[PDB]
Amino acid sequence: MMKIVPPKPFFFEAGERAVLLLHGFTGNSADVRMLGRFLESKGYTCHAPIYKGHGVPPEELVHTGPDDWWQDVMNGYEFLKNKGYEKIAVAGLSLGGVFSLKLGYTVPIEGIVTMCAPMYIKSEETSYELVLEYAREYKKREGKSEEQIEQEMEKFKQTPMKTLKALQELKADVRDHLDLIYAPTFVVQARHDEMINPDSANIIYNEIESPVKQIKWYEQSGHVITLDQEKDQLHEDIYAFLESLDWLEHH
Repeated sequence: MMKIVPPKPFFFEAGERAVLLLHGFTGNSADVRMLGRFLESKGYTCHAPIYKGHGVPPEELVHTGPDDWWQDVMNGYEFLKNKGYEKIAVAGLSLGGVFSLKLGYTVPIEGIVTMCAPMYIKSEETSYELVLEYAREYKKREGKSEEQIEQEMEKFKQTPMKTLKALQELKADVRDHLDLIYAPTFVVQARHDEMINPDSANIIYNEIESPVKQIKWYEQSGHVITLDQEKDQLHEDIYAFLESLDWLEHH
């Protein structure tokens, strides 16, 4: 057995334009680091928080939920503010996508990128499976026997996972609020998404009130689009998106 080293946030100082980067459920800042590195090379400052309960034992994760994770997201926004960045765009993977939309109708936001954010029901069973997968993998890495993983997996299944329905509640609430969003928005969806109902992206695209909005479909990617094989195209598209936004204080 072995302690597992938890993941850290990152802050890539470059220029006067700022982007908050938000990761997926059970993931961490690694989900968005390559995009961070790319945007930094184009002169964009980048902060990526970690949600509470993430990158730690699965028993610790199910003591957390979106009220906690929302607090890390808001803390990330405030972090860039306090370092002096006035205009902040936001870009999120999946769950990070949902928090980016939520940020859209809560605080001043230059632009939103939502990557494969769920809005329907496939999310509910695959979030459960994802949690089991993280758990087995974390248990393995810490070097536990198969029989001890099987024991601790059965116990994990039979103990409260209320975070899974809190997630569904977040999803519904953000969705019920989509028509409050006016900020320019880029919807990004993987065609062959086995984690969410991908029509979710039509939902987001259609129901926001943003005058400026775009949707792109990615035909060769799975759910985790930032780490899949079309990511370099995604880098470009997100960059072009940010370059098309305002970023200037008007008289």
